[PDB]
Amino acid sequence: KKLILDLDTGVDDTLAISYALGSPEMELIGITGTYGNVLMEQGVRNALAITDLLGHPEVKVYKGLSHASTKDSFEVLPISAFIHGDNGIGDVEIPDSPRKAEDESAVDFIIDSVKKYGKDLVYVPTGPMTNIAAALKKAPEIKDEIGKIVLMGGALTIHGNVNAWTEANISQDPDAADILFRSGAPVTMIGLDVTLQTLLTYKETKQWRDLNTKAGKFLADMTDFYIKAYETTAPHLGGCGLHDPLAVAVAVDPTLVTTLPINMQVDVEGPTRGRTIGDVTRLNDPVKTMQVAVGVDVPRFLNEFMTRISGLAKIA
Amino acid sequence: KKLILDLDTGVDDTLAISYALGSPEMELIGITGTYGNVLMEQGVRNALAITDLLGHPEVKVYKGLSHASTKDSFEVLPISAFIHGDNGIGDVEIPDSPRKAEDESAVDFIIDSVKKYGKDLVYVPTGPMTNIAAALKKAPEIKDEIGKIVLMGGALTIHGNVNAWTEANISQDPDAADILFRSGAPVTMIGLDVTLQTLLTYKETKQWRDLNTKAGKFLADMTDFYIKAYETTAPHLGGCGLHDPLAVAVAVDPTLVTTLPINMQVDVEGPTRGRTIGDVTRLNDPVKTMQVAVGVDVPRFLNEFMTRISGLAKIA
Ligand SMILES: [Ca+2]
Ligand SMILES: [Ca+2]
Repeated sequence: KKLILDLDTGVDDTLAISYALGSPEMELIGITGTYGNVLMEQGVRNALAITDLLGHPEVKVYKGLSHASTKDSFEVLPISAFIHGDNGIGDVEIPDSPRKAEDESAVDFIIDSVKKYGKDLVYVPTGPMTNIAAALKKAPEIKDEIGKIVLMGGALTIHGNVNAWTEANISQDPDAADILFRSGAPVTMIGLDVTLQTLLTYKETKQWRDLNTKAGKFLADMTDFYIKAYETTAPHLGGCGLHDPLAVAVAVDPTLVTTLPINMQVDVEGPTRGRTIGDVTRLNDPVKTMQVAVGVDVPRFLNEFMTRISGLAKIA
Repeated sequence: KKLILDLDTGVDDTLAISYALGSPEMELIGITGTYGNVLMEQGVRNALAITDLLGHPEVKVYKGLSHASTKDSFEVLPISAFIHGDNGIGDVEIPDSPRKAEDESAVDFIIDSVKKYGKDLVYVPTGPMTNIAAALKKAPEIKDEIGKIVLMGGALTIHGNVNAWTEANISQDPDAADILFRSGAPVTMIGLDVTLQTLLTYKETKQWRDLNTKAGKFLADMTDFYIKAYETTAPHLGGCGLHDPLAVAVAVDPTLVTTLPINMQVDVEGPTRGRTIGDVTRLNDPVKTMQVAVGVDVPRFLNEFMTRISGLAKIA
């Protein structure tokens, strides 16, 4: 079984990389780069540099799209610059990788990877869906050929985090997210309804410091910036959410989550634009195209998370 | 076990009465009257007249509130006048009951009934929540004293029917619905996500005509107006939804539905005003105050529905 991450790297996005590389059930083929937490290019610089630091410079980083499906440009919002920092990695200084982005676009890498690995391929996007929307656009065959998609984004049964009805990764490109959900590809949405139950504090990051490694000190320094940002943006939690890693955890082990079979859409037109919600049209259709996560085994996920990442940090 | 309906009577609302009176597990104590499908008073005229027609003039009809929690007045919207008719009963001519509404308000009847029957009481509102909001307002003890509330209204995982995010009964008084959901009373929401899976066509109403009774001919004539309205307002279904009856069916037999334990709210302030949605604040609280219906045994419900109502129609 073989894994592609699609990342706006990104603090939680590197924790997804760390969980992936700490997990022996998947071979991480490549990291597709996208935008949001940080500018698209910055996403690639970080991906390369971090994959190197953890001891896996075989991870080939491809180059996705800079702006949204229906926008001309993109700037990083100052809110996301406060949370993930300016570099998008806390503000942790880390040497640039001398490796660089692959020649082909990430759009084509996905399409190619689908035709190579078929149902062994698992695509886990924890940034905007912009990339796989363009992939499904150019090559709609993907739907049936791909093994499974397992995204982080949206909020079904709960308030979003950007506004009352939309979540960040969906907010940045709703139209793309709609195309994906409607596509009929075997998607598993892991939204806020499950990720806001996840938590880690300095109790957990102090364990990474105890390993005394280049990687251990990095991940600790990084997520401590992320927690101190959360201390002001959401003091009602105490630490930080484990959003993007959980998507990867469910990709490897779908029993970590309890899903609700449901044909879905994303709202494009109304004043609820960017909301993840069931399509009424396909309610009575018994064949459910995707599944939204509603319950989660938080203590087992937190143990799986620390075991995998602390094991990887010991290796570098 | 003892039942109170809270009805904007109402085409589907009389089907709820019919299911209730056809069900031997509950004694229907009274029908609290409310507004929406038709003017509040008209709700009472119909309730009295219909309870008589089915062979149960012991059902005491009480008088709830005319307008919403936060409004001065109320008019019937022309959309609901098209669906349920002008009289609110198709346009089926039926003799007025010479019995009239009880002296006390329905607000007080509920509060009194809670203190009399305690945990044997089951309150099943398939109109606006306006009435039980005022009851919980005046007497908040109800929460813990009452057996269970089982409403019809809202839409959690799907588009509403008034707009993309709100359902009729919640739309008419959102602020009341919020008060109920937040109250912590043992509510079970049966919203569109489950009721739009229910269906009946002329195949089913022709069976009621075959019984040759006063009641059989009435219910057939009535729901055929309701289906011909649905033929224009929603030709994607073919017949009509069994919205309000299903709430009663789940009150008698909660195994007809698969619920999702979830602390809920109703949106009051935003441009999503009137939306039924989980409260994030109480997501990590393990104690779930109410449960939203997401799955349903449609063929068993449809059989239970016809068995009970055709049995009752044979009696008149
Ligand atoms: Ca992200
Ligand atoms: Ca009704």
